[PDB]
Amino acid sequence: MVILENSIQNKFSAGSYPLLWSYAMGVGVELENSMGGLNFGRSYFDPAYFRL
Amino acid sequence: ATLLRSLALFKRNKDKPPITSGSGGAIRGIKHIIIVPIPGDSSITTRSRLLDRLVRLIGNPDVSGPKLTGALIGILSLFVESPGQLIQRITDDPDVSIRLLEVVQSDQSQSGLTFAMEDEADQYFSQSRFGWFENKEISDIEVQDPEGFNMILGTILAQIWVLLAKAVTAPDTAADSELRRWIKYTQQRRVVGEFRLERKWLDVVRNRIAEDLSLRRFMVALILDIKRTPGNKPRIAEMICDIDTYIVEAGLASFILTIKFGIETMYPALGLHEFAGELSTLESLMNLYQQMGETAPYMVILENSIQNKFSAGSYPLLWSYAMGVGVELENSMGGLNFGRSYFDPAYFRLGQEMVRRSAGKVSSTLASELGITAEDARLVS
Amino acid sequence: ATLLRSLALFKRNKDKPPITSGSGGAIRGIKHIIIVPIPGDSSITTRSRLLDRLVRLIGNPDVSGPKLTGALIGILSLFVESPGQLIQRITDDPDVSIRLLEVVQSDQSQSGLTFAMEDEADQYFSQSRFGWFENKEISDIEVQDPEGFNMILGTILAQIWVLLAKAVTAPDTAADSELRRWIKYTQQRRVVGEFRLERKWLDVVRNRIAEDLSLRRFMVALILDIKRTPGNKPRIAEMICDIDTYIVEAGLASFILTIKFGIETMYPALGLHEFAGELSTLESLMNLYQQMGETAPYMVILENSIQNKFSAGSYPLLWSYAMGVGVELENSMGGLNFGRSYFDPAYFRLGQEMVRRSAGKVSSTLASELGITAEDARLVS
RNA sequence: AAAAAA
RNA sequence: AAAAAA
RNA sequence: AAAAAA
RNA sequence: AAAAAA
RNA sequence: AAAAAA
Repeated sequence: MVILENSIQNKFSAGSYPLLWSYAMGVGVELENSMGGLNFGRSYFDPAYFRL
Repeated sequence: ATLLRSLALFKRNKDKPPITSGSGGAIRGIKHIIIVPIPGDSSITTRSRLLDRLVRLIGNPDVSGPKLTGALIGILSLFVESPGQLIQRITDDPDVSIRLLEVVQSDQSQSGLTFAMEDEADQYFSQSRFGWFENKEISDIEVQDPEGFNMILGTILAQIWVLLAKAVTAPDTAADSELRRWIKYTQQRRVVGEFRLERKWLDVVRNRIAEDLSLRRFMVALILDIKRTPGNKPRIAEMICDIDTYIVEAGLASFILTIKFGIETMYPALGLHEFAGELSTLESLMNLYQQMGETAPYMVILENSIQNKFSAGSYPLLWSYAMGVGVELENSMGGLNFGRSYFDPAYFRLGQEMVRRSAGKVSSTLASELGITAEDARLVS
Repeated sequence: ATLLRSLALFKRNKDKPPITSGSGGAIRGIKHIIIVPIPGDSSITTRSRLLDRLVRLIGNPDVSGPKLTGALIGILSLFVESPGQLIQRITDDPDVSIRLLEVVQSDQSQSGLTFAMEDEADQYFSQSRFGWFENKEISDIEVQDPEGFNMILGTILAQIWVLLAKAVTAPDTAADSELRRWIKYTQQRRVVGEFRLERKWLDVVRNRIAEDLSLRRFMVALILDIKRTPGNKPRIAEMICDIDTYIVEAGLASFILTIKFGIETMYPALGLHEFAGELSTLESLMNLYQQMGETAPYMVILENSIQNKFSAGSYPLLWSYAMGVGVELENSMGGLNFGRSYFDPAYFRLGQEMVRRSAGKVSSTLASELGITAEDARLVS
């Protein structure tokens, strides 16, 4: 849906769940040596949750 | 016991919209004609030159009211083949009769377009006050290849459809935000980056969309027609149905938000009796929001009669509570203006403190779902 | 009876840190960009030449503030593969946005490095005032074998991480002490002995680490990331986690020391009522010291807000007592400066005399542990 | 804020 | 209302 | 929009 | 009526 | 009969 640029890849965007996204950003940095290379920088990032 | 069943039926018909049987043609608006220039032929050269003349048509101060309305409807439908059939499909408006004149290119005319009539045409289509693209190295956008037209058309329409998101709610505030969506479509390579219109051009459109109702009815009701297209859409429609997510509930953010933070978080300060009735008001508006159908999220773009019913004044305490919850839980909602005559700040700080007291305080209505022990709940605190 | 239980809960929430629920993006610092040059490629030749240019970059007077900050962060992360992923992992700072530019080697450049841009690069990287290695027979450290780089990198980093131990507490006094740690790593054959930097080079770094906070937050928070590495560390990380023992509680020596000599020695001059409340203040700060977590020993490197709470002014009598005990029991603590406006020398000499009176005076709270007789206690006296 | 710590 | 608190 | 995946 | 949302 | 309600 994001290769095709579908209209409802805005709906799976992390802005509708920005706290639970940041939490799962916080979990996945330690549990992957790969996800350390993931860029995740958005205007809704909420780093308080990320360190929780 | 039988009081509460009588109470529940009493509250749901109070919110229930009156069933619209109809007055049989009794109440009909006086119709004013709106001059909509639609390209005469399918060929790209005509579409391109009409898009060139309509873009600079809008910028000048001289253009009147419905001349600016028809020029906007003239370019909001250039992306389809046969734009004339698109307009008559959409206009269910009582206040507006669209008369739409075909426009063919010409050799002898000063503008280069005639009406299918050479001097009446340039009288329709025609230096600091003229609005144009913000880099003045570009004078004419007339192109020949159709994908060069289809990219220069979406570059214009993605700067007009983003205005509808914040035209009735925050015109003054809006210019900060539609540059973020412009970065979104430039980095997605949806739009061409050098063709950004002036803010002076967009302030003519934005103060037009805010002013008249007949343009907002057209712009909403074609989005609802873009959404219904079954297959993969054409690439302008798949962009207009991308901007619409910024227009869906554009102005119900005292109701969508309250539900998101008041109802859904389920802090223990909903078993207050002070809220026990304003949940039942708010459970009817949730049932009413699909009773209104698919035109429900646009009820404040369209200025519908029952966006007074989703106003926060009918539940002013449970609104203020969900204002108190949502200030801490969003770094975005700190920028939300919420100032009303029914604000009740006593409740707002009761809703602020429920976020702060239950910081590391894993619930009881979701711990049985997982199996959280007292060993595990202390680790979160 | 019920007064003392109310008193114990009153004192522990007075020391208890306020639970940080958060202001939802309300208080955000204005971010200044810091130019961090990170090597473009994994190959040793680039790492070596960038280390060569960043070492002499620091010495010159011309370098500004954050240019010196990014050059230090540029070499404090050269020991990892992919230094770019290390920086973004660590910087949780609100005041600083790290933009980090990759640096690749070149044939045509004057410095020998370009940015992945050949004149902007040497404008970034470029005689008595220049700081360098103290033996001027060495001009260029560029090496090719990677263990010759890994030894010349640890020789530089073991002279920068030792500065953090005594940068905020004793900058003037410090130069006497980091030569002792330099002897420690030279005799352990951790560092290369001939590559000792000037004191003039180190005074640029030490007066930088003392000045800005954003460099001390990076240096602490990567040490806390070095410490978490599960297996055997890389040999620079196992050296950075060797220097950190000199940084753990680097400035809480009015609290760590008081506990060591006041509380732990358990002389009979703790049953004074003059101390009976300042034990209860100090038993909360011991419980608070793991409530702060693993960032507790660095609370005065980081200039945390609650290193005022571990200050000796809240227990000024029991501090002075443990100053009196620790002067005789250490030939090292005679060099400790302890001069404050709350010193109370009456107590200090009461704590000096408890060491002197009970010289050969084996206790009663540890004699029952062993079974010391009056025959045996006279032999110690 | 201050010492010492292979 | 009063002091001291890197 | 971002990572990794015989 | 107000915020944010690849 | 009384208020408030984009």
